[PDB]
Amino acid sequence: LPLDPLWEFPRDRLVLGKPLGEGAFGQVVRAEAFGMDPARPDQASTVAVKMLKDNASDKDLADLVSEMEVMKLIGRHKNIINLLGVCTQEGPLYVIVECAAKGNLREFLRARRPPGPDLSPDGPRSSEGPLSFPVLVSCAYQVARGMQYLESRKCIHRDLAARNVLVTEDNVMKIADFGLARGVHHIDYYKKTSNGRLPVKWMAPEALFDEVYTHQSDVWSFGILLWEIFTLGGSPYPGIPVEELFSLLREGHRMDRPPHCPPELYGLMRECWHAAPSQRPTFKQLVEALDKVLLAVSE
Ligand SMILES: *C(=O)c1nc2c(cc1CN1CCN(C)CC1=O)CCCN2C(=O)Nc1cc(NCCOC)c(C#N)cn1
Repeated sequence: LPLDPLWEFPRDRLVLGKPLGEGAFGQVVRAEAFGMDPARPDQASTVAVKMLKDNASDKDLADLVSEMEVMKLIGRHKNIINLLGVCTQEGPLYVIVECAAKGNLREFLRARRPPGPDLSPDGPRSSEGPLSFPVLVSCAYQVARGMQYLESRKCIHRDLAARNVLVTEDNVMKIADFGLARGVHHIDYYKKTSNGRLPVKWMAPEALFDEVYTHQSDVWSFGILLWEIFTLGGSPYPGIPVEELFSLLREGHRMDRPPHCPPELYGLMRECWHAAPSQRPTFKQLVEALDKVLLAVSE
């Protein structure tokens, strides 16, 4: 690999720490960076490091190198996992990105579901869950903002889900893994992830049936993400096996309106799930529509 002085960071200024998980595109590892700001050489900062496994092919290297160059080109936005630096010299390939200490949005929501009535009343709010409606709207808005930026940078996140949206310490939404070479030509539509996810339930019809991805494919996926948000991490198409998902999509079946969800947002969901991709809202339109809702419920 060639030296890029613009993004190059001394590997000795990185202290790797407890792994965050591993997948087809390598492993993600939490780490501390010293002097990520060149103005303050000794200041510590908390980052995340993308790397390869011990069992990696030269294809896996090319894939990670690919993701590196993608992040170099897309630039900074508050609502995406930004590239901070890289380590390409005299050691293993480290791609240093931002950290999101609160984990992915799905787990974030599932951990903060309101207490069931089986718990005894203790305190003036003992029935008041961590998550309120305006905050849930804000999460949706932040994801839409970032996706609109990614679209303007001509980037198609072909898997957009609550699982791939990370939450910072300050409860800021950040889109992750938007530059992966996801290998769309060989998707096992039936295989379930180790945590039980069936990624096919986020795929737009033209992507699932015709292998076609556009920015409107992500708008569809964003519509599913909206469903995830207002079910507080619920699994889409509940109880429906992949085989039944196939025929239901061909009939044009859509998810019902989830409980405790206003018609304004289920409306946006159904707009994102329109058959013709040209009749789904753009990400710019989603931002504006979600903004009006957010402004309405905030005094
Ligand atoms: C940041 O590295 C970080 N991220 C996560 C956790 C902890 C930390 C760092 N950290 C903060 C303070 N605590 C007390 C100590 C500490 O180590 C733990 C929760 C989960 N984090 C996380 O998911 N970070 C994360 C993950 C990423 N990958 C997403 C896919 O997971 C494989 C990415 C990226 N990209 C960025 N951050």
